Amino acid sequence: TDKLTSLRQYTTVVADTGDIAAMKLYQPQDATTNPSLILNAAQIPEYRKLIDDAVAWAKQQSNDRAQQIVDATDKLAVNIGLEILKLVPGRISTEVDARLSYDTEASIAKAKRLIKLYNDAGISNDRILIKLASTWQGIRAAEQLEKEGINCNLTLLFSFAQARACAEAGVFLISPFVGRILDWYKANTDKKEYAPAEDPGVVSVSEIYQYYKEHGYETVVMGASFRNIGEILELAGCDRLTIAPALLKELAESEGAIERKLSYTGEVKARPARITESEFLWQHNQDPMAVDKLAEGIRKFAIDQEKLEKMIGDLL
Repeated sequence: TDKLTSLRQYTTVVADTGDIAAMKLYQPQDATTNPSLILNAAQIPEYRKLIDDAVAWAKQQSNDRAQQIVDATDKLAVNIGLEILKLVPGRISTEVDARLSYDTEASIAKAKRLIKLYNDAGISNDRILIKLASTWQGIRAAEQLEKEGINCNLTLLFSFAQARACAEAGVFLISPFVGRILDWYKANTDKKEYAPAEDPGVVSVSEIYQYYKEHGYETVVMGASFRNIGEILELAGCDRLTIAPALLKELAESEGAIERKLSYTGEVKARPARITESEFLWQHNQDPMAVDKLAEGIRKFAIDQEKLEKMIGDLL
């Protein structure tokens, strides 16, 4: 068979895009979006109706333009998620405003608002994952949300400290990045080419996976952000992997079966004491790449959020 089909034997395939066409072509179990993907999706002509529906709905909720822009922007993200849920049997990941990444309370409120919108459309919590940046504040928010029946997807995960903090908070799933880790090493280091097995991002995710399984953590490990299929294959065996359509297509067009790379066959070990904020901050900042990438990812997502609001604003 083809690589994609072979991959499904060991790993749950997830589509990383807000474009419904990809859902139809690859039949992923879940789908993930983020502020950038939503902004891109909004440019798709067929999605126009979704935007119009968002705006119309907003104006019916209040006569305050400020509120309308926010309502419209959230409704749009949810609307896109609604379309996707019609094509996937699993969950859709919708990200909270990244501008709230360092505010636990604002993040919890925003997460609940999105959940409210989904529920308003008849969708239950088991079909949604609220996505938040893995800052200490986002993790603290997630821990609270999970307790309230809201499952979260902790993204922009770069350092081991972030990985550990997430596992200890009992979050439903984490999206440790692979590609962006490689990017940082390509830009801030001598080595520009890496074999799959030595890819910093692959190593990162593999160590996270082993740590999670070794300690019996139930948190789903979903590798995200890919630069080539080599990284994907090297991670065959990971719980789930959310892949962009371009790479999904590459896997489907490549013949050949693949072997499982990630496994933990030992017995579960005792979990250590929980890491505190001070230790988390110390350890996270010991990692130059993680320091840069986490902050940068949040900035970019925030900008895309504003660009979306700009667009919506011109339609009110």
